[PDB]
Amino acid sequence: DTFERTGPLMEASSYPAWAQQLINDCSPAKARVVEHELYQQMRDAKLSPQIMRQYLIGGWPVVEQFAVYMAKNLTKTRFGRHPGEDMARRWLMRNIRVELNHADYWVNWCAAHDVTLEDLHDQRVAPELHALSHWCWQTSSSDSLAVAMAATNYAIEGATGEWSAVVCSTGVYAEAFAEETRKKSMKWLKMHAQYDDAHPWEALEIICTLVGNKPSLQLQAELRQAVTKSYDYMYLFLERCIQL
Amino acid sequence: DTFERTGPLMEASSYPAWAQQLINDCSPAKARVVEHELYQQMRDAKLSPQIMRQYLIGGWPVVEQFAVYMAKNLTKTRFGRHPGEDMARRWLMRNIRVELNHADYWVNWCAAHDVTLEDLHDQRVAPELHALSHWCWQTSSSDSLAVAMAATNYAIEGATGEWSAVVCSTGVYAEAFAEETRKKSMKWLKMHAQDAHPWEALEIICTLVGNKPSLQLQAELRQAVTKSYDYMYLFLERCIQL
Amino acid sequence: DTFERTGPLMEASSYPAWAQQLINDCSPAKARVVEHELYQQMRDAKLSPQIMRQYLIGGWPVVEQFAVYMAKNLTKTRFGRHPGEDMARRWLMRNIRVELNHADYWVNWCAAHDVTLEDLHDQRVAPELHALSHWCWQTSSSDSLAVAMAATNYAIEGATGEWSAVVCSTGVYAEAFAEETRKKSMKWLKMHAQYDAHPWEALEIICTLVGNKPSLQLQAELRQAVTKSYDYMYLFLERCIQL
Amino acid sequence: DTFERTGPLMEASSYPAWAQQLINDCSPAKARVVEHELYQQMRDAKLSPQIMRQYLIGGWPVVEQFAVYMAKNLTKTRFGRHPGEDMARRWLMRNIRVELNHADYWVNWCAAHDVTLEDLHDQRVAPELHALSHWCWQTSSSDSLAVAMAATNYAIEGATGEWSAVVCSTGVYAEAFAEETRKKSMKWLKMHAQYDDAHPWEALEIICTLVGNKPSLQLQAELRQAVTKSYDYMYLFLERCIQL
Repeated sequence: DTFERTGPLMEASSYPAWAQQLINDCSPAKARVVEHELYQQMRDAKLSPQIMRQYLIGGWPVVEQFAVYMAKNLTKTRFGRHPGEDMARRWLMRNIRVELNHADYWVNWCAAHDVTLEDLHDQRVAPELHALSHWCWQTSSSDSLAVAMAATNYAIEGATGEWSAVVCSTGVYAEAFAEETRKKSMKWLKMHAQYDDAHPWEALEIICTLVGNKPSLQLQAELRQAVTKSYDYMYLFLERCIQL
Repeated sequence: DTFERTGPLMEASSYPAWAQQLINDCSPAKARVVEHELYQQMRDAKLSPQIMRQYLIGGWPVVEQFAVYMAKNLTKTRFGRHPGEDMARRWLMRNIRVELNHADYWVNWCAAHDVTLEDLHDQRVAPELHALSHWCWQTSSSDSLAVAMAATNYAIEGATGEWSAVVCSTGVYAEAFAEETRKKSMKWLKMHAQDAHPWEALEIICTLVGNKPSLQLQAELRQAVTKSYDYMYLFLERCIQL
Repeated sequence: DTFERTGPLMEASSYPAWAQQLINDCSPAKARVVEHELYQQMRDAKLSPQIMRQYLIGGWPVVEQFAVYMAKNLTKTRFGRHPGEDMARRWLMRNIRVELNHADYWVNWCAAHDVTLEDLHDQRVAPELHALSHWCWQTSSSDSLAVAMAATNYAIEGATGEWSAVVCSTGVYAEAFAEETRKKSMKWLKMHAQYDAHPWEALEIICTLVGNKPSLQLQAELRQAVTKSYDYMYLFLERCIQL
Repeated sequence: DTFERTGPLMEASSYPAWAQQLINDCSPAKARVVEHELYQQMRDAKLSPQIMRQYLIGGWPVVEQFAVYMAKNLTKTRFGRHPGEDMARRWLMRNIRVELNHADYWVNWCAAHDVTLEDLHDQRVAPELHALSHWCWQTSSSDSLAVAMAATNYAIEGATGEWSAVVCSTGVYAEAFAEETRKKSMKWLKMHAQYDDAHPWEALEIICTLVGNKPSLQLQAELRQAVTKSYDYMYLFLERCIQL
């Protein structure tokens, strides 16, 4: 049967029971990322420039290609075919524009840590760190619109908002930068920490409208595995950086 | 060598000599479309509802997928690789958002002529009319960024702006609609007549190819632009045959 | 419900009723192509070198990219997902190899009519003639495996076999070529006229994928895809003969 | 300038200096995979069924989609455009047919270790093991013909031939299976180990013909990074199975 949200957008209770189950099943994998030691050290301006460097260089591929993932998912949509598809169409068209200067913001954050655009092109980091980007590519290329959006717009942007909030929570990290260049350097983190917390809930609403209230157990497992894969690749990336 | 625009954006004289030559070479093919009898009849509210119906239904595939072409072209870009690529990246990201309600505007124009969304899905028109959309798909899928933009954002949107202006030029066509629904029905045409969009695309194409592109690339660019105009002309000829 | 062919491969009666209905519904569009004046003139070695030239140059894009259309279709398959998908997997992997020298054969046929490989690259022909290739591209890129194969492997290869047979039916066209270079020049036509199971295998794969009771909406897509391929062929022929 | 092979196909000395340099630079990464402890244990029929299970399930995605990677590469070719492109066109068309029963052979090997086709679909393994398949997808999708063949036909197949030979080298592993079903179970390994050791050399020749004798340092680095990434993801997969 068809899903239509009745309750408030940012309450798990407003979504179908299978979706609530998915949120609970994937919560430990999300926690591993959000509560990670790396972000706690970064927050407190105690994170080694060696780790910071690997983080900033390795993190670039997903940052650079985010709108390309979204553009690939948009090519899956058709007008007036399904209500979920029409929501996805509109939302992806709106949010591709939002990502406009995000790559430039990352380059600016990098510059504050003496990471050049040339460093971002060269990608002289452990291949392990590129796994998330390859996964984002494949899902947005070949998986269903719902599975693909669960993996990228829901899982990545959801976790990103939570850990960037952790990193900005004390103000210690920001105080470590010069007053004059602070705004420019902290821009990428401020956008993701001070951006509508509704964002992943909008994504989840679209996913549920696409799959409906009674999806197959096979589709449920595919959705659970896609979300978990994104969180797990994010955790493995963090673990690899902290190993240095 | 590298291209950098000096002169005003909407003057042919501001672009490399090969581009000016391309504009002159493709101008008769553009004229066949813009000066077409169909738009002159539509302008004067003298176009048969039979032709109008085929036009509205057949025209839907390019309208519906226009943002999908731009999305496909965006996937060809990478950050900080080339100045032309960085312009294309930004421009495509901005203009995908611009096409948000364009499909809804087309559905609204259709509704004024009793063409339903179901009619648009069914596509019970001559397959000839779908050729432009198939060309758009292929070029934006497999051709270089410059070539694909030359055929879509430059050729299609360029010609579209010119013929929609012709259609709106007298006010006769708008007066034919009911006062109550007039604004809603005329919206798609009004959005396209009211244009720097084709010129911005030329600038990107020129920054991508440079001042001295290969003769093979020049021919590919000329053929792509001509193919878009020619498919538009053949679409118009097919509609007027009914 | 699931489809399993019991009857002979090359009889319409061996397929589901909806498929038989599709064959009858698309037969007039196929006939326009196969029974076309161009092939009748070519068969009798009476076709103007001017038309022959446009034909050979314009026909190149679909010939050159036919295995690419298959390769794109193969990317839509997964192992052990569906019986129809497993048949498509195997069949496309086998038939991509079959198309190996087909482009070289076309270049050789072209040479006999003073059409160079440079001519094929330049594509100095009416843009109308490229419509089939653009359609093949889109359907093999974005349509479902069944719809895409119906438009390429079924409709194109099916019609191609029938009109190449018409062209070779008298022996007049072959006799027009020099004895010494005849075999090399006639190779592309020989490979499509003398080789007729390919479209049936494609029809079998399509019916196995969609089953015995496909939706009316899916049936209509299948019908439209097959008709579009035949109609673009017909328009290509009409454009050629106008010259 | 244009490359044309003069010397024997299976000698590094027959290829341009940059290609010889690439072979030497990627040899340690290839060695980590081929000389891996997992294959040595498997060869001697001493590998834990727990590890063997993860191996067989996790290895399935690249095996299942190998022909799809090649098919994607074939779509990048055009006839009579470049000599290297014409060689690639022919070679991919021939070798897609070769992969016909390879997935069925893997399913048969899996059956001998009580791994069902359902297990292969479910993929209830560590997400780390899927990284090679995601990389294979992305490269075959968005990288150049040369870079994607270097990563798949050259790197993956080249290493596969070498480690499958290691696994079959003693006969101990084969003797561990029942006489009656041995041929059916060992088929995937036997096909890869017995295959003309010249297949990656065929691929290396095409890559060299595509890029020429004087490719840019940027293209050389791209080729080196692609080959290394494939070997590294292979190594990480092996390390993950052996951890269990």
